Amino acid sequence: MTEYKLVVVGAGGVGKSALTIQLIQNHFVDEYDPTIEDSYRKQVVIDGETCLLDILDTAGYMRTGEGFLCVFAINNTKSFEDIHHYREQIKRVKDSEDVPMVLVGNKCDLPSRTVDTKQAQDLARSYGIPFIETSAKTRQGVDDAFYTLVREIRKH
Ligand SMILES: Nc1nc2c(ncn2[C@@H]2O[C@H](COP(=O)(O)OP(=O)(O)O)[C@@H](O)[C@H]2O)c(=O)[nH]1
Ligand SMILES: [Ca+2]
Ligand code: NA
Repeated sequence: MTEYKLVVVGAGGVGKSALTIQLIQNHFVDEYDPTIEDSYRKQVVIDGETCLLDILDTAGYMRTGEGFLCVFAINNTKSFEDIHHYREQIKRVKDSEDVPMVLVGNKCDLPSRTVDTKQAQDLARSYGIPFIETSAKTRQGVDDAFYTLVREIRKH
């Protein structure tokens, strides 16, 4: 089956690990060593196509990434501001302005939202990529986030 090399990036504490573990292990991790950077495998069916996801969970194989999740936390304006810095890195590492990518706004279950949906959507539109609100806690949008990225790779 087709192997998709996915990579999760973003500021520290946005939920990169929590999203990866929730997708794969199907549980919400209370805490994850911020210094652990490793890849995790996951067999999955997307639109009737079975495939293996090789998900590199980065910590603050990178270059071989076929698709990237740019994650920020909706209760963290700084992490949202950091997004551009991460997208530009991916552009340079892949030597391409058109890399498969999705903007993820995590922790959408928290009431202390400081980054509006409209604000995040506009940024996604400026990048020409999909935007997806997620919660590693409740599982909202988690599958959709990774699956949409696979779909973006298929287009490319
Ligand atoms: N409420 C809430 N907390 C989250 C969510 N995702 C991650 N966290 C918390 O944020 C902290 C750091 O998450 P982590 O996965 O390590 O983010 P990372 O540093 O980018 O890998 C942990 O204490 C998690 O419990 C979420 O969707 N909702
Ligand atoms: Ca982590
Ligand atoms: Na790293």
